[PDB]
Amino acid sequence: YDKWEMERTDITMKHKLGGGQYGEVYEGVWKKYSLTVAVKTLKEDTMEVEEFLKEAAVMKEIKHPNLVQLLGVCTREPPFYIITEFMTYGNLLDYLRECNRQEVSAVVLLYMATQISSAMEYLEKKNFIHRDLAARNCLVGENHLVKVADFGLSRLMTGDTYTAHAGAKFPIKWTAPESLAYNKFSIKSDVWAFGVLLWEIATYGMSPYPGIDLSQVYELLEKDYRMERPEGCPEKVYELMRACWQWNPSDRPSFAEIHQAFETMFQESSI
Ligand SMILES: CSc1cccc(Nc2ncc3cc(-c4c(Cl)cccc4Cl)c(=O)n(C)c3n2)c1
Repeated sequence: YDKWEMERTDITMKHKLGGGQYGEVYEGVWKKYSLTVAVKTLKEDTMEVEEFLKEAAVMKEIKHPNLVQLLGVCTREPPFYIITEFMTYGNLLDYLRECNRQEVSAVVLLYMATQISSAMEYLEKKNFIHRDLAARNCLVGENHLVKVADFGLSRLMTGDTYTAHAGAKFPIKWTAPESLAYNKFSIKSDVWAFGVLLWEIATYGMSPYPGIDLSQVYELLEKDYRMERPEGCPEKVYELMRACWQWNPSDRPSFAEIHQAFETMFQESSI
């Protein structure tokens, strides 16, 4: 018995989301509650069923106000379904790039970084690591509400470090040194990515290391190169941005600390 298992009939598929950049995800309707939802689907021919099922499973364990919420699943017979709440404003990257900056202001940017750090602190305590933390994987809802995508989560079964399947490709500009070097990800690797995410938020969606060819990024980081403080970015925040980019992962702060710092900046800023 699985309280989550539901009827594939209850849902009404509509169209694809994010132009496919997230896979087989569509906007749907849950007839019963006339609720608009998000539906991840698995195709006919795939060796994904194993992974697809684990994602769903993981999602039944996580519950945080800033992590996308699972509503139900259809995993008995194909096509498989993972049903989640619907985020009306898409991903945080597009949101920042199109938003009105008089509305989505400094306090708002601060507020969004707090929410994301809040979710990461939850994941950190829960012993999970996120394999793709970036603005493009943060969803936005009304009132600058931000939730981190639950897809791409791995649970640390033993160590505090997760090794990815040898020969896996990850976003260079968001990947911590140790990950690019040895395919090893810890929560500290997420801290690094979070620091990059901060940079995206502070630049209203600019591409990280703009103009710098990928083949050079790792070396530049070795030689101690880091992105400069974005125009308008308060020093306190850049200082935290820089701490997230310590070369040694153990020198990087914990999400508990980062969250704490933001909760404070956010609060004293709203005064
Ligand atoms: C600009 S319009 C636009 C464009 C893209 C996206 C959205 N909204 C949205 N809302 C909710 C989701 C939920 C998921 C999801 C699912 Cl279906 C299963 C497991 C984990 C996650 Cl995070 C998802 O992948 N995506 C892309 C979602 N997207 C709106």
